[PDB]
Amino acid sequence: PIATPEVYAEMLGQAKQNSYAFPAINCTSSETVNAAIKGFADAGSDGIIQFSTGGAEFGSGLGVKDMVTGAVALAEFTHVIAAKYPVNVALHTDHCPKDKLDSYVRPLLAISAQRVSKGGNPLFQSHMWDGSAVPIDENLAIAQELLKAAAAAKIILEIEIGVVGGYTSPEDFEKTIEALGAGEHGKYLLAATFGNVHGVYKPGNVKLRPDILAQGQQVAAAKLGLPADAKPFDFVFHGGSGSLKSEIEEALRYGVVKMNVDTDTQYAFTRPIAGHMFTNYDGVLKVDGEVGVKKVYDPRSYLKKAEASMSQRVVQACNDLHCAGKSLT
Amino acid sequence: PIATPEVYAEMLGQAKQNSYAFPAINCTSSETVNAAIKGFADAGSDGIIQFSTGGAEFGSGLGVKDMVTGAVALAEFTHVIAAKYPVNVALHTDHCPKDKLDSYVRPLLAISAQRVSKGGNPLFQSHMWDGSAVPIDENLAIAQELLKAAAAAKIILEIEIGVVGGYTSPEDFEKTIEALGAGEHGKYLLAATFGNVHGVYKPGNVKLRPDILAQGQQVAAAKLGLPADAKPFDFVFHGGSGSLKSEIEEALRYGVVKMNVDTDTQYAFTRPIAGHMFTNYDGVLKVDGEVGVKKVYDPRSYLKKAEASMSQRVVQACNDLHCAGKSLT
Ligand SMILES: O=C(COP(=O)(O)O)N(O)CCCCOP(=O)(O)O
Ligand SMILES: O=C(COP(=O)(O)O)N(O)CCCCOP(=O)(O)O
Ligand code: NA
Ligand code: NA
Ligand code: NA
Ligand code: NA
Ligand SMILES: [Zn+2]
Ligand SMILES: [Zn+2]
Repeated sequence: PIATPEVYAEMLGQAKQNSYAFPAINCTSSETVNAAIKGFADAGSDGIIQFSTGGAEFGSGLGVKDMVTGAVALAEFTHVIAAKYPVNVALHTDHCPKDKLDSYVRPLLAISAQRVSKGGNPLFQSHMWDGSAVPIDENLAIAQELLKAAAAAKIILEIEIGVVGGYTSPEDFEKTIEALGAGEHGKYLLAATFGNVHGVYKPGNVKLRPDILAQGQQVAAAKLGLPADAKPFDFVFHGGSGSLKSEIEEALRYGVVKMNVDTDTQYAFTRPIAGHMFTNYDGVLKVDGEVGVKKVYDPRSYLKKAEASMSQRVVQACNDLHCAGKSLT
Repeated sequence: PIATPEVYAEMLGQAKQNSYAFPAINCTSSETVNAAIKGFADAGSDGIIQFSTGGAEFGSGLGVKDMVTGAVALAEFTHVIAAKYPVNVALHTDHCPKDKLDSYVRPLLAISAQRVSKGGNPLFQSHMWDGSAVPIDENLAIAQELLKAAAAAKIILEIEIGVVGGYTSPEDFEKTIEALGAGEHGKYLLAATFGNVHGVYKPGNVKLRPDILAQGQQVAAAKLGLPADAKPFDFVFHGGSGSLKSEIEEALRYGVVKMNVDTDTQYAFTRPIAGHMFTNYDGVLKVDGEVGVKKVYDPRSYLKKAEASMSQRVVQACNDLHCAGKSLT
């Protein structure tokens, strides 16, 4: 089923306590949502589906190109499908910068607040506010207003300090903790940047420093007069694709509960489609006067292959993040 | 918007009065539903989107493989999307033989009946019962029970007499009127077999006798005491793809209000994907130790081309059926 806010909070709480994390898989369509959930279910794991602004716009179709519509349509699809699986699936929206808040996060928050006031659950269980392109103080100020709105909709806010490419400071950690607290003001996830980069590159290109995360927890713990080993932040690891298994295990140790994967699942989806087209070249194309072969230009023939391949990569992520076999069900 | 039962009846009513017909486009996913509606909108036309048993199963994902779930999920997606377009889009389910009635049409009828009993609209505006593989008497006995159930849910039932390849008799037309009436017991669409075949083949292979439909109308009019130019039947034309201009135009004069298109839109969807993979072979594949090119293995890059190409084929079908520019809006 779709994770209720209570289940989602327990998912993240148990992951934090036990040092594992959930893959958050970017999805653009019915096929990729199906692939991601089957992946979670196959791994016996709960999981996160997320829609970027570009992904939501894509999902709304070329005739609409409206993020809210695409997000809502894909969410409504997902609510029906997820009901048929025993694992818990949370819906999340991915980076929303300042100039998109009004056209994406804020109206989605409103939709959920309306559902909640009627005694139901929010459509999405978390939304990301990405303010990494403005100064930390502006970012946190916007975060504080968004947190009030999110809390009323029973939604968890994710925020970003520092930049993801295509290294957060100790003082930034303190400001954040001073502004947002440890979650009394409502639960939030923190994407702090330790060298992470969107996309997949020749390995060794991207230099991760998970120790930045360790230091952030210590500084926050000290500010809050908590245990030295306390972990006041729930971290998010952006740019998960192409990461080393040892990088991942270290980040898990420091309180990463969510790791975003997009590029590697994109490659997994597309790879068997390219393969289908090449091996079936003379059935997918009408060649030498022939009319082609319906069985192979039927989109389901190759999209089922893409789906299965993407699921298998999701199962791999569940094992990399140690959430495999951990579904709260 | 999604067509309400009343505007669907009006769409079909005006199509019949004016000798035009709607494309009924088979869709399996968010991308194809988006392509189909964008096509209708581009043509200034209302339209029908349909889910086969296979399409619905695909839509539910490999981890579910359940027809009702698939149909319902795609339908909920489509309800959100269609609301953003001025044109009317009716949702239909295709081809359900006897052994699948209990797992597809009947359960879906109940879902819609529940929505209607609470004062809402049905989730689908029509469902097809395909009894072409049973004797006509058994066909019509099952149809009578379904039609009562369909009408109660404000849903149009489509039935098939005779057979779609992969030519209806005079008395079958009379039996059909005998069993189901002319719409007083609930509206239904009639797929009568005049030589239709599913799929696209070499020209001259499929030989249609559209005059069978003229004879069906004239014969039913006589048995009903109506004027000779009455058209008691609303006909559906199966095997639309790769059909000739002059047969379609002839069929439109005889009361065809719905033409199914599947194979041609599948080819249109796939063709640019194939092209993308070939021209981009060394970006969609990780070749010679390179990591590929994310901008071309991102599924959106080729799926947007697929969707646009499908929408253009849908626009063509609207032009061929003369419903282009006719949207009730
Ligand atoms: O951190 C990640 C994923 O990183 P990865 O792609 O390295 O796995 N994400 O936040 C996903 C990136 C989304 C980018 O937006 P578009 O839809 O316009 O491409
Ligand atoms: O009449 C038509 C279309 O005819 P066409 O394919 O010649 O355009 N249709 O009824 C659509 C074809 C049904 C598809 O069956 P599955 O997906 O369950 O395998
Ligand atoms: Na995110
Ligand atoms: Na967001
Ligand atoms: Na990455
Ligand atoms: Na055909
Ligand atoms: Zn990111
Ligand atoms: Zn058909």
